[PDB]
Amino acid sequence: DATNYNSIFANRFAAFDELLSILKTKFACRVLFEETLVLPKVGRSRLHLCKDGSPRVIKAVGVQRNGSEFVLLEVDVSDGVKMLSTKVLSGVDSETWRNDFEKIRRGVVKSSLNWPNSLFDQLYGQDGHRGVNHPKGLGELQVSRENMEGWAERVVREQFT
Repeated sequence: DATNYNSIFANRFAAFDELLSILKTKFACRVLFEETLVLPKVGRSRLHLCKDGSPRVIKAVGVQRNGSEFVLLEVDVSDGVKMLSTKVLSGVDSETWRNDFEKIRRGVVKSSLNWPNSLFDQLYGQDGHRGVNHPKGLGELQVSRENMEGWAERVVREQFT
């Protein structure tokens, strides 16, 4: 399914969407697009589904800040499976994003719900993507406004490499 299911799966991305709000208000970010897509079936394993039988999804967000663009990727782990980092993609070609994103979604499922980093390297270079760790205890016990802003800082910061 290539349909954008943003609003219907928004409950699963409560924290992540609060992060988007903070980037907009305190870190001069503009959101270019938000899309929430179903993960594809690959073989007979069932990681593309949640524990409850519903589709497991992935959210992509295009962001502009300080004259540069990046794309955030966030994998739905609402059923309590091991949380993935938030991917920050840079130098993303939007003219091929539709097809590339499709490869990425398949790579996530194929990698047993992990980022397909060899694919990311091929697509954007080793320096074209990085992971950002979620705030501690995200999913169990609410996260403070302080740590939410910290999360935002970690997303937009500059890397050594």
